[PDB]
Order: sequence, then structure tokens, then C-alpha cells
Amino acid sequence: MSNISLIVGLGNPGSEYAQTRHNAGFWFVEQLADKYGITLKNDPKFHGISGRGNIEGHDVRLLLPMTYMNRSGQSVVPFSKFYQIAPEAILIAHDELDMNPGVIRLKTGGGHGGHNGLRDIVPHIGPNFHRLRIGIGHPGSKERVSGHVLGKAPSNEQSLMDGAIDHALSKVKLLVQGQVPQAMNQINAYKPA
Repeated sequence: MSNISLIVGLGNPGSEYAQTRHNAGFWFVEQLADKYGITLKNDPKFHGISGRGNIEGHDVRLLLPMTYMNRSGQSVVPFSKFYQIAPEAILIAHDELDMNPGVIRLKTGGGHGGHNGLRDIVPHIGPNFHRLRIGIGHPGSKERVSGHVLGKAPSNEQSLMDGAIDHALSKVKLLVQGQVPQAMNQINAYKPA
């Protein structure tokens, strides 16, 4: 079973979106980058910010598309193709409306589930990449989904999400060393302390 060699975080560019729920993927990858001292640099050729370095003995690339969320494929697709990274070696972290704050799951395959970042990626690389679904809660109605994902969470929900992100961070060793079923068991078992 492939080692994960590319980790992508989905979100929108700019300081006005940096703290919004829809950037949960960016939080995870930025925190991962600084945990391992990997420097994320502007990478205009692939419409994103990217880095590469050693994580737990493996050479891993990190990518944050700077395309805006709904056009994320315009970075993820050419980047993974240029470096010849198969979908099976990709993990994509993203906010998940269908899970509460403090809930976090690793998933392999399936469709976009309505996520407008994943919607731009599945068509071009197929579905067989891994996803870190970071729960952000559902506001209660379709009409307010957009204001919820594009909004900043209150303190209490933010702590839950941060706790869940911290836990996944501690399991990245299993992911990069090819231990996906173990990582899946261990990430998916998390419950707030």
C-alpha cells in the first residue's frame, strides 16, 4: 500500500479567509509544515504554495492551492502530474460539513460529497486518493452553509477542531511510512479529551 508522498491542504488565499472554517485543510498542512521545519514557498508555476522535506524518514511534498477553493484542481492536478505522484500516494485535508468540530476521519476513495474543492479534483485524477476530513459542523440549513464555511468558528468549536488536527498530526508518521489502515484506525478513533 503506497506511502503518502504528497499532502494537500484545501482553502482560500488571503488573510480574510485564513481563519475561516473552509481553510481547515490549510491549518492542518501549515501546522505540519512547521512541525517538521518544511518551508512553504510561492510556487506560481502550479498556482499554489508548496514545500518539500523529510517527514519521519520520508521525502514528502506539501501543497496549498492558491487558486481559491473551487478551482483547487488547477493546482493539485498539474502538480501531481509533473512530479508523477499517483492518487494513491496523495492525502488531501479538507473541512467536512457532515462532521462536528472535534471529529476527524481518514477516508480512501469515494466522491466529493458536495465539497466544492474536491469537486474540482476528482474529475481529473480520479477518486483513489486519501482524504483527511476535518469536521467543521453543519449550521442547520442549506441557505446558511456558505456563511458557515466562509466564517470564523467561535472559540469552543475552534479548540475542538484544533484538538482533532493535533491528533491527526501525530499520525502522519504512519501515513508517510505506508501504514494507511493503521493510520485510519488510529485517526478515526479520536474523541475529544
